[PDB]
Amino acid sequence: SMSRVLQAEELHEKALDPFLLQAEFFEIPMNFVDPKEYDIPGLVRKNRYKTILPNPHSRVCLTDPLSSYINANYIRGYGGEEKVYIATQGPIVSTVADFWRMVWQEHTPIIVMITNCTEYWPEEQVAYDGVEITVQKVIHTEDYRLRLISLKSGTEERGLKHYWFTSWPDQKTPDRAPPLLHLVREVEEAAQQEGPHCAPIIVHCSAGIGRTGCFIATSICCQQLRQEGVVDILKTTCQLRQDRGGMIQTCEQYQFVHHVMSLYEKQLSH
Ligand SMILES: *CC(=O)c1ccc(OCC(=O)O)cc1
Ligand SMILES: *CC(=O)c1ccc(OCC(=O)O)cc1
Repeated sequence: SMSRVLQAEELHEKALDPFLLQAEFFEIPMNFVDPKEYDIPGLVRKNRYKTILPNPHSRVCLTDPLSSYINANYIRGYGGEEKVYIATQGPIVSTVADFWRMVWQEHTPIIVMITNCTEYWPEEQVAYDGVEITVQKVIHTEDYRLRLISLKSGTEERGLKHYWFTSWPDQKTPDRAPPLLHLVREVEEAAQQEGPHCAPIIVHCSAGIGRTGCFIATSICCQQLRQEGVVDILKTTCQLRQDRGGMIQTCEQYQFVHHVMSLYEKQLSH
């Protein structure tokens, strides 16, 4: 268990010191899973990447070893709260139906898709394994497109909000931080609007670890900064790695979370 509690001054300077950031980052274990933990035949058709697999203790199981598998993990939130997010790979043609089965099974109210990563949402309507997916409205904003979706399976109807973030930067410099911070804030407000014990929020792009981990880590540290007046990005990254191997994949991503939190701290202090 690693930790470096940052007050405001050290946060601003830490985000701008790439040598210390890479020294710190590359001491965090990736906690990847041994591929021989999943010896099911035909399971490789359900993974985008051979070596990015779900840690077994936190794996989401659907309800046949193959039929119940999805490359997805429950992720703890701020203060260790269980099941605040699900981190998952972007669906492939072979798993689009499993993905929607997961959304239904978990009562997921919000999906966050992080692009600058797949194609699984319908033009108007589509159905998968008993659940009907209807896009009622599309809201275009500067930083994301929000789709208000209805899920129908039998007599039950549910709402769902799908956030498609389009401003993921190639160069992770501080000028590119505001859109991500805005997405984080809009999603956490939507989640509060669901009321007590919000069901898990699904986050993905391609492998479900890099951009995904940046988004979740920022979300966690925003609550930390508001409640405690500090941020601990190292401890947060360590908690995320225990839940799913590889969360926050690159040092550039690690620095980007520091840039976002440095921005948010300035905003809060005015
Ligand atoms: C700090 C960190 O990234 C970390 C600490 C401990 C750990 O092992 C937990 C396990 O599931 O065995 C993984 C990652
Ligand atoms: C965290 C890390 O390893 C890193 C961050 C930024 C950086 O500069 C980019 C460049 O190409 O100069 C190098 C390494």
